[PDB]
Amino acid sequence: PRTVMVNLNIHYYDRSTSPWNLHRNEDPERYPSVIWEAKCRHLGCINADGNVDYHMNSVPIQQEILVLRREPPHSPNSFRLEKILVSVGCTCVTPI
Amino acid sequence: PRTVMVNLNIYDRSTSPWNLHRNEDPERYPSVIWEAKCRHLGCINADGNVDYHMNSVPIQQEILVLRREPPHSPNSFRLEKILVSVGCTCVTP
Ligand SMILES: C[C@H]1NC(=O)[C@H](Cc2ccc(NC(=O)[C@@H](NC(=O)Cc3ccccc3)C3CCCCC3)cc2)NC(=O)CC2(CCCC2)CC(=O)N[C@H](C(=O)O)CCCCNC1=O
Repeated sequence: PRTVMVNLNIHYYDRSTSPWNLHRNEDPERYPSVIWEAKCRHLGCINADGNVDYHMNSVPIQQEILVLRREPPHSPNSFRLEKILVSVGCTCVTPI
Repeated sequence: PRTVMVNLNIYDRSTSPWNLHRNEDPERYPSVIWEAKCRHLGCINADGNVDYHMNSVPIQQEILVLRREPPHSPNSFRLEKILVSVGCTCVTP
């Protein structure tokens, strides 16, 4: 394995045609504990007229992203990096 | 001040489409970060052309990153916080 020391002390989108809100997920077995991800606010995208148009799709932009899982489980001071997927926002796409 | 141990062993149809810019810092983990850059200023018509009645804007986000301490160090870092462009959405002015 590849062990390193890390020190833990450290160093508007409403206009969108595919707007979104944030939802909460807590896991006290990883850092950061509490993660907010984007859930699209509608299924279609917004018109110049201001109506939802279901011939277009709001879809979540899914990013790959690293976190620390306690290893062993329930450890204050030792971890691995795990790779997870997280919604950072939504964009409007042309369907199939 | 508090030190821990870490094992390092782990679309294109958008009206506001984006690209990939590469960002590489030898003093960083990870050293390779792929940022987003919007391809256009405006967004894509039903006609498949670009009109400037809407705007393409990046989605900025704060992330944590490993900065070598001391510098040039193979096995010792501290957390550092940066902005990164992580996608592009179409927005109304
Ligand atoms: C929007 C919402 N915030 C969230 O939910 C998101 C969730 C998030 C989770 C994980 C990450 N991953 C990383 O950064 C990791 N990097 C990478 O993968 C590197 C990378 C980059 C690009 C491409 C590939 C890979 C690092 C890797 C090393 C281990 C640590 C994590 C990012 C975001 N961000 C927060 O919580 C804020 C942060 C995390 C970013 C800096 C500060 C934690 C904090 O100090 N949060 C503050 C706190 O604790 O008080 C503020 C909390 C309230 C605000 N929260 C909110 O409103």
